[PDB]
Amino acid sequence: EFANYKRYATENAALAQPVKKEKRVVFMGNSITEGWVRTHPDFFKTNGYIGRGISGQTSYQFLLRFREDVINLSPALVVINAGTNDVAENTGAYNEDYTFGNIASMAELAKANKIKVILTSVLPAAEFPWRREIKDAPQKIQSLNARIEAYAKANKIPFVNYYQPMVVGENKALNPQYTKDGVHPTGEGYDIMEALIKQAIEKAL
Amino acid sequence: EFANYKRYATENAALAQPVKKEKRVVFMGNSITEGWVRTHPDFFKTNGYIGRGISGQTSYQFLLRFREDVINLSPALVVINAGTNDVAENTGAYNEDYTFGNIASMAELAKANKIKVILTSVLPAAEFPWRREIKDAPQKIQSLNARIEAYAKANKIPFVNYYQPMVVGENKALNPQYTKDGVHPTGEGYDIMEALIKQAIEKAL
Repeated sequence: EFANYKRYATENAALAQPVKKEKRVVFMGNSITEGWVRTHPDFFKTNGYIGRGISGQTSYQFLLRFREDVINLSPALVVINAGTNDVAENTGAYNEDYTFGNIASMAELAKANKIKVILTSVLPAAEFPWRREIKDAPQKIQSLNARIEAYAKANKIPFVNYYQPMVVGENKALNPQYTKDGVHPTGEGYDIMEALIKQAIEKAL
Repeated sequence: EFANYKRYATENAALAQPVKKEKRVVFMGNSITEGWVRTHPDFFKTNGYIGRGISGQTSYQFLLRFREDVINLSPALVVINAGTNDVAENTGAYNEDYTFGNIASMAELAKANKIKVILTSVLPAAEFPWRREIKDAPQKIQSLNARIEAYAKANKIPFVNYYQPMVVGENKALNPQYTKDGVHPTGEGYDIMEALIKQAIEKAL
């Protein structure tokens, strides 16, 4: 229930077993990844990328559905975007050790199953509209991102920094040019992300 | 909350960083493993084994606390006993693919972190006293055990079969000589388990 295996169960079963030449790519994420597919479906169709994002989910939920929504899809590569809802405390108090640990566990599971990994930055957010009591999201996001990047460097995992071209000001907000609500990217925001992730995927394969 | 990181958080933090010569061993399980430490504390003390069992937990909860209660303890080896509460439906409907997948994910995480793994049989149970509506626990336990054993054979992981010397009759019950409630082993039951697991641990190290 909690992991929401039901969301992609029918679609996973409907997916044919892949061949190595089709270079299957799976995107693991929350609303930023589920919304990516909804907003620019042609980016995923054109490039042969599979979206496995679920709105509101944390890295805890990602870890539990990781074997079903990634490993069992036999992809050549997985993109992992995780942490936004963890900092927003969607499933409990925020603990960087646990959230980072879940990202490292997913990276380790994918590599154990001979799947290439691309780690990514949690997008900047000055605050979360669904939980405005959290006042230190920029500090938490910045600390989690440096930990993800250091772990990626230590394990020769490509790290895609969506955060660096998307952040603005002292409050470390998501650039208003790329968002309307300060968390979710608009089409213009997704265009920045697309250029970076397409390039990193193509370099790895 | 759900994974119950709080149960062993203080004890994990209190554990000194190990040296390779101390051959740290961690036992991952449910009430059968938590009760093992309570009943025969000297077996764990004498052999330098660390118990990380939590009563009532399923493989879903094990997977979420696996990095904190196993990986971060830097053990030379982990023993995994998982499935009893999954068949008892303690956290949801029973799904062998998901439960087996969680055991395989834990085995893969441990091997990714250079930790040896010992996989084990779910103990026989004719029924669960806390959920007697489940009438097909013997079929489910037998199927999950053969899947665990086949996966262990395919990956050269030692498999410890507690089930085979402990099972009796057509209803595949836990031998009354080793239990009072039909699920939890008595001291005599634990003695069978101790001889098997001590031997397998010593052979692997």
